[PDB]
Amino acid sequence: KANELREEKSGPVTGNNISHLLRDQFNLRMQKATGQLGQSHLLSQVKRDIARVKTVLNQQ
RNA sequence: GUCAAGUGAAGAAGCGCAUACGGUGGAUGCCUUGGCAGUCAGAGGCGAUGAAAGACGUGGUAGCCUGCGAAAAGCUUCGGG
Repeated sequence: KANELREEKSGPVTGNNISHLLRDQFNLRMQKATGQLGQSHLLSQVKRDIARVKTVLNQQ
């Protein structure tokens, strides 16, 4: 959520957090191109989660 | 059981008229998400903080409309339920 992320972590700590779920976005674009992705709810979920951490950085 | 003479109903290839059913065709009837003109109020401007108008892109699958713009049918906050 957003109330979790405003707990301070930092500029760097949340800046490390973005490079984590870009991996999880990458792996879900590889499995979809191949035959093995049933959880289609996961694919439209990390798009709405990268957007949160970019919001809490361009503002504070 | 005979000839001669007189007379002339049927028969329709196909058509005409009337009715009875159909086919084609989309009128009439009834109906409206759309318009049309007024009355009374607003508000009369938008743009170098990048406009009016668009191209391309965005959805778990596929074209087009409606929304948005690599943070892309959304993100954070207050308020109403």
